[PDB]
Amino acid sequence: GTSNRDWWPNQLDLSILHRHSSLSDPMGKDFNYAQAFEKLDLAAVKRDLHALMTTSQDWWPADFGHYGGLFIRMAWHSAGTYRTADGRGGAGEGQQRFAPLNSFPDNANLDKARRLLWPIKQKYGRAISWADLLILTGNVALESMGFKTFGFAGGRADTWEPEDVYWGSEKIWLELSGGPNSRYSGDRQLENPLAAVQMGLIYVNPEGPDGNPDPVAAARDIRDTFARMAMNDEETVALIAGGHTFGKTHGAGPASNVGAEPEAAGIEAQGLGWKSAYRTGKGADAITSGLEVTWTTTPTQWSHNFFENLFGYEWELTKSPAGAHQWVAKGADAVIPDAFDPSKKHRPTMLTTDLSLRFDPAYEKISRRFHENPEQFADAFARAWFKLTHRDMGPRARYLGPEVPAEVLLWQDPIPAVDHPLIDAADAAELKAKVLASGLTVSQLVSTAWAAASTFRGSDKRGGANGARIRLAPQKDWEANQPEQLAAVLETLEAIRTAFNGAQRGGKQVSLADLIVLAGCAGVEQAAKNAGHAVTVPFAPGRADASQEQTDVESMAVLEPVADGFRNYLKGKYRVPAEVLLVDKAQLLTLSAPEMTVLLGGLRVLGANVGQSRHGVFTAREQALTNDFFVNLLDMGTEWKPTAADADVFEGRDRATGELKWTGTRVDLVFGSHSQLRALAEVYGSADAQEKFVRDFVAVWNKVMNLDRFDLA
Amino acid sequence: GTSNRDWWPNQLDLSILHRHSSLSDPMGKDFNYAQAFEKLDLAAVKRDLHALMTTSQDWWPADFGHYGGLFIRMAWHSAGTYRTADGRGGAGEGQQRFAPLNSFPDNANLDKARRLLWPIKQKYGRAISWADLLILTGNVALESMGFKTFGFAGGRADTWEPEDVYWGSEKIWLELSGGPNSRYSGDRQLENPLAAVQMGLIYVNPEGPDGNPDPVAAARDIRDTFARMAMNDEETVALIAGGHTFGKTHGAGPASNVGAEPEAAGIEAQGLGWKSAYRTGKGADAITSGLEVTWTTTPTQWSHNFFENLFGYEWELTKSPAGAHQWVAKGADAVIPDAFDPSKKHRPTMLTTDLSLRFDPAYEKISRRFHENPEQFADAFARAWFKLTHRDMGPRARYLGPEVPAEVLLWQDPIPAVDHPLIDAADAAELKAKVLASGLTVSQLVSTAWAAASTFRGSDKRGGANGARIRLAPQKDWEANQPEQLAAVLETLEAIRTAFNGAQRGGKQVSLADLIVLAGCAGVEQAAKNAGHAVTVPFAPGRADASQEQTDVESMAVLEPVADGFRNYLKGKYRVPAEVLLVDKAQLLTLSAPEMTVLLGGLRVLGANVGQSRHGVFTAREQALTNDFFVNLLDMGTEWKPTAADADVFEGRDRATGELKWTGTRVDLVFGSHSQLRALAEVYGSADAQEKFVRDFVAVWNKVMNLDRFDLA
Ligand code: HEM
Ligand code: HEM
Ligand SMILES: [Cl-]
Ligand SMILES: [Cl-]
Ligand code: NA
Ligand code: NA
Repeated sequence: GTSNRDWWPNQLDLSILHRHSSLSDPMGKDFNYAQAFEKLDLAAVKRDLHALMTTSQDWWPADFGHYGGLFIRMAWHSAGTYRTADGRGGAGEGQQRFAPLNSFPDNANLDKARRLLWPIKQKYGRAISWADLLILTGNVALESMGFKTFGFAGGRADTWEPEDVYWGSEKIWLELSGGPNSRYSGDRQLENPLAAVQMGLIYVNPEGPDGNPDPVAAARDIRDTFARMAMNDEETVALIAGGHTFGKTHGAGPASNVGAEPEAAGIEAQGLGWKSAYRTGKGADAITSGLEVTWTTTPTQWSHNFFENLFGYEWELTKSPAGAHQWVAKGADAVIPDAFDPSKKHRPTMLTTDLSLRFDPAYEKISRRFHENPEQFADAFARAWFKLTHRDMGPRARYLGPEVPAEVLLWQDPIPAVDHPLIDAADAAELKAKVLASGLTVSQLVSTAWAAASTFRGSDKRGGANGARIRLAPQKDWEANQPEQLAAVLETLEAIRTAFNGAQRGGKQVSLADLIVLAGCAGVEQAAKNAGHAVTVPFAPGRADASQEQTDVESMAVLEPVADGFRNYLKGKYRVPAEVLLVDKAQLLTLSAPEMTVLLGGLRVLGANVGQSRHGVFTAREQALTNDFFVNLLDMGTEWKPTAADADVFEGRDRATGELKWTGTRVDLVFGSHSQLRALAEVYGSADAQEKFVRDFVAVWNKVMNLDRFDLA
Repeated sequence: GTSNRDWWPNQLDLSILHRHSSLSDPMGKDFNYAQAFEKLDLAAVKRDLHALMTTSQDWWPADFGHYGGLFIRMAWHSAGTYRTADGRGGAGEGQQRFAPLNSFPDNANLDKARRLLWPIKQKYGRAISWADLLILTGNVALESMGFKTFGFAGGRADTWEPEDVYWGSEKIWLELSGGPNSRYSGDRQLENPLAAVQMGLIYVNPEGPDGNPDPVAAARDIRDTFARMAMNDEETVALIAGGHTFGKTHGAGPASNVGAEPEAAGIEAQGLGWKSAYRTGKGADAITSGLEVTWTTTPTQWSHNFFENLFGYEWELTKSPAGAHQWVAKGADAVIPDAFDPSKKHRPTMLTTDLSLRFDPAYEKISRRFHENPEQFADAFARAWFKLTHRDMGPRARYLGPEVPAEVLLWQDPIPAVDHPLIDAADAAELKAKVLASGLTVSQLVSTAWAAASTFRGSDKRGGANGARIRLAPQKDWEANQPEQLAAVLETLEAIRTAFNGAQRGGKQVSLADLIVLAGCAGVEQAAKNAGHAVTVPFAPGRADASQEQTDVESMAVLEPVADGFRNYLKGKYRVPAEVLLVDKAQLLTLSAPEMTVLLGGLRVLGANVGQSRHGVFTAREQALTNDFFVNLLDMGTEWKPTAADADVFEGRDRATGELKWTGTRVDLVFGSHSQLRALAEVYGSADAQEKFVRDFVAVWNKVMNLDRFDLA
């Protein structure tokens, strides 16, 4: 069946904005997962998980009689797809159970892990999501094997279809670099937003870069991919060495024995994959990665044996039974237990990427300190495990249950608690009047609030206007934010704030985070008034102001908009066309297509463009809230052509006289070109639509202002 | 970006069930198009359309000063995609304005026609849909040119995204038959459900079959495609000769001058396509099809000149200026006006497919009758034009506005008016109890109601339980409907009906159509009670009983289910896997994936399978409404293998003992295989889900019972 994608493989895809509809969700429209989880008997679920660790099933027998290592790897892979560049991937949506991640080669035999958890899932039902279950099982695995975790939060609601993530352009699983769709260029530079080295891997290749078994060069890949997953050197060494304290790899025979991944398997496989023709196909004969390495002398117990082995032996290159590159300890005795036969022992072995922890000079120093101070190792691994498994959960207000750690961590982008009465409706009216009397213009107020609120992304629930981080480094210096203009607005608003707060009694005060938002609302109200409409814009107080010391400047950098079609902004020239970047931004903002459309058309006429660009400003009454963008965009009286100087800027001329009427970018004109977007533009550009336009605009403005308001959930 | 469809091009596609979400719709949740249309000033719209017909725009000048022919072609193409096999295509959703139809080669330059209508669309806004406007425009064209139409109904609500239709498997536009993805086999047999001869055409190739200019052979393609669009010989001749009374074709120069179709064009083209480098690119220089034929001596006026020319000349094969095969009148004078130069005239010309109407012996008889009796022609054309443009609109109850024809036509599948009081809630209770006391079983009651209601398809809004056509030919003899079993049920129900109606006063009576549905309701309630659960299944009376004489048996044939996964039924062996046919059925029933899942699981355990097959009956308490299908399907204690006899039937055996527990088809086991459907099955298979399962099952049962109830809209 030939599809629209087949005919026009480069037209824009809007289906990403309409995922996760109430249509595909089996739960009712009023289901609230937080409320269900809060009633779960978490202690009961943990008991069951503890029992499961040593209840071996014959269809995938437990190594050493204990599933703990398999489960830790399942949890680490669940979390391990996370990229800081867009916040996509991670454990927070349980996406390991859907395509493509359920069939990524690095996720081989994790299908067995998840199927082992079905009886507990079934027993507790909607009160524990798959997403939370995958992480909780990893924690219980650690605890059962003697490692005290730092804590656990529930609240990851399940999702019901695949997320649309760009995992790369390669058309071959595991393709090495330099191909027609290479994710590398230059001096081993990984393309943004990717955080893994090959299609179908979590982070790096365990044999070494493109399969070359050089621990030093592997270390560079480890550092880069881990930093693109929000982890620094200390955290990276702690996580790899901590994880490889447990369990083993699987490579008992040639890989050619392993059959189709789950999404390719026959219907009789009932959702499992990688069926192996090698001997019994499981247990002692398992093939997962193709490597055959067991790290410690007690693989089912927390120990300090990883760094004792790493440093206590010299290492020789060898091959696994499947032909993969790995390392064996020179002159060692057979001290490592076999997973199934008590009469067999094995020499210590390591992966290339484990040896990175010793032969990279920066890692070596941390590794040595961990070897000499095992309590430092344990603490670091516990903290890092918590961060790994919660990094995509968003503000601490979303954390549920009795095991949430009290300690506030910097990577959580913490917001102080509010400890004073909030402003009421009369106070809001008084503050809006002050803002409008100060001389701040509609353009300035809308631009500033937009800048503050639109850093939110629903992928990891970072960003938004709570915190007033727009006043701090680095947001106050971002080019998209117009630093000089922004400074002048913030000085004015800070003076309003100070004057209001200083006149109060009874502890009442307004945050700058709330005032920025409130001021934007006043601009929208004033713009409606300019167009002859009496409109009230909803506002919810309660934001607090974070400090600079609570704002990690390096972690904030990934939130910088380098493309923001809602302000007609593009920081540089990119290979991806700007309308694709607009839809990507709309997805991160949680906007539907109708919402994106109404929002952009209104922001254009309110003066929200960076630099006051006239691109897309299709009105003679700027700063008035009208549907003029749509009416003028769709006027067949205007003909459009790309300019000679710049093919991504277009001129709109009167068709009869040739006179220049407007200019526009690709983001502006896509609304008059794409057949679905133009159908939406036509509704808002119709003669019966002015009031609809206004009311839909206020709704989506308010939505954006509230995106991070999990304190009101 | 590599997608799941790239990796697993044969996995099942569920996204067709989640189109049309509230996410993609710009109108509010409460928007009701019928209420908007009912207050449209339809007379004022028509006056504006009438003025438009002779108001030429210089960016697409009007032929002969009149856009009427262009607009008739536009309307005919909007309607002309309809296929009776699945009811897909047609004018009823305005899909001409979306991909791919907006860019079908046969739709070339209808982008200009739609653009001409934007000022009118814009003026009347949400009170006239694009879908309705396209048809209305063709009617006003006809009327302005002196043709009396049969009438017009509004009510086609706009849609906001492309429908997923299988248009064929060819990967090249207009590919000739016989290629690697040929839609023909055997002796020129077109594959179901297609109704056109080449990818990107409406019906046939105007040059002749695969370009061979033989009118006799062309006639065969015309008859077959038009029959597959629900038109017979009389209607086919009336429509082709009627349409070609007006306007002209466009082929002024070589086709290589014409550029990209709209979906491929640059963003500056603002939704238009086919831009032509030939001279002025428009008007006198237009190229659309590549043919250059003008049929009559008055192309802007209704006449009987088409048949006067067809029969009053002999015809010679020639070529257009673009090199296409066409025909010219031997020895003729230049009597046809030129479209732009009043000093030029032309000889009469014809397409190959026009000459079919004289050289096919069956068409020739009708064409001669039309020639000698042009009043017969006019009436046939007007009726056929109404049918063409309304054939996918559904029951007459959906027809809106002041020009609906009063005449009831057989093709409407008409439902008699109800002229008596309806049963009330207490009557419904009395009838349910009588049904249950008669000895009819849950299985019989469920199966019969299912059979009656599930003929509905949302593609053309035909079928459903209204009418009680299950008791008539041909439904009563369809194999899926289990004719002998069905006859026994209907006799019992008819006795109940007769007794209840004979005891009433005041004219109150119950239809058999209502009673069939009510009796199914009683079966579902009794199945719930069998499982220990008291529920009331909603029921809405007001169906009426149609007669045999009001039922076209040949038109009803396309509604026969040859595949119905909800009854585990496949009439024969098909190339398309059965799970794909289940999702197709679910789409036609308007079901989401969750709805499909719950419904199937419940039908399995109620005894709804055809023939009482045990396939998928994963319960030891058949006729009790439980979630046993899901609990048993998902139990990892059971291992599944295809049988030796039949690779599409699977045995579920105890994993430890080998004992046979169940048998299943592909339709049953896809719910334990596909990663999205398994996620759904897991919710209903959970230990907390019994209440949920029952409530969702009752809800989707009731939805199916009401699919054709546009009297309650
Ligand atoms: C450079 C990063 C890493 C690389 C290249 C890597 C590589 C791998 C490979 C190849 C296996 C074998 C899979 C198989 O054949 O069964 C594996 C196993 C495992 N990894 Fe890692 N790993 C990395 C980081 C992590 C991290 C951060 C953790 C957890 C904190 C982790 C925990 C585990 C555990 C517990 C196992 C054993 C699984 C079993 O017992 O079944 N590893 N690792
Ligand atoms: C065998 C069936 C048919 C064939 C192969 C066919 C073919 C065509 C072609 C090739 C053109 C010229 C396109 C262009 O170059 O502009 C066209 C024009 C047109 N056809 Fe048909 N047609 C068929 C049936 C119909 C039917 C059923 C109607 C309406 C009742 C219709 C009404 C029109 C009109 C009015 C035009 C003139 C358009 C203009 O003036 O711009 N045709 N036909
Ligand atoms: Cl994701
Ligand atoms: Cl359709
Ligand atoms: Na994420
Ligand atoms: Na249809």
